[PDB]
Amino acid sequence: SSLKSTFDDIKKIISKQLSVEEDKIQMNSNFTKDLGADSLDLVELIMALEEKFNVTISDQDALKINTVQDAIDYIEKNNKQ
Amino acid sequence: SSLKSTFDDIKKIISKQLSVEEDKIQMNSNFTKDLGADSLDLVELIMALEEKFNVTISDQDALKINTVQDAIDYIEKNNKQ
Ligand SMILES: *OP(=O)(O)OCC(C)(C)[C@@H](O)C(=O)NCCC(=O)NCCS
Ligand SMILES: *OP(=O)(O)OCC(C)(C)[C@@H](O)C(=O)NCCC(=O)NCCS
Repeated sequence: SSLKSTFDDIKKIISKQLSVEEDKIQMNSNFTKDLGADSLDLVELIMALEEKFNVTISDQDALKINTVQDAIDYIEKNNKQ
Repeated sequence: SSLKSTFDDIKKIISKQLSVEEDKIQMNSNFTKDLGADSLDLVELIMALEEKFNVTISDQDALKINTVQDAIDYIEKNNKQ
């Protein structure tokens, strides 16, 4: 998919799973440091992304997802084998 | 402690637990993204820091330790109650 639609939905998801304001979400926003996600929020987020984009984010790959950009970069790469 | 001695030892530890070159470690180095630490390397690192500086890094606080600077900033803050 073109990034625009992809970023639109991720933003909508992140704002739904963490209950922060949609417009306070930016490419460089850190999930744990800037958005205040805890252990359980992360699990819920990674799974929300896994269902919307129908991907699988292995625990190895989740270690490298710190920012929204990381989320987008991964989704775009590991959706097409 | 003054940061210099603290940074000296952390560098020595990170280089020991991850087997990367000491000089390739910088303040902004990401543990999982730049240094290639896996799940088990992280556990071993957090515990190595916990024994050298005799602190306790709760799982809540470990979520916010992405870079070497984060490691240093935390150690310096949460060592003096
Ligand atoms: O909050 P907590 O320490 O109980 O749990 C944190 C972890 C990283 C174990 C969970 O959030 C978890 O396993 N989530 C699924 C995979 C990740 O989110 N991994 C991110 C590692 S920073
Ligand atoms: O590599 P893995 O998914 O099996 O485990 C990753 C976690 C984050 C569960 C461990 O590295 C772990 O719990 N380590 C102790 C606390 C942390 O390192 N937390 C960092 C969260 S990114």
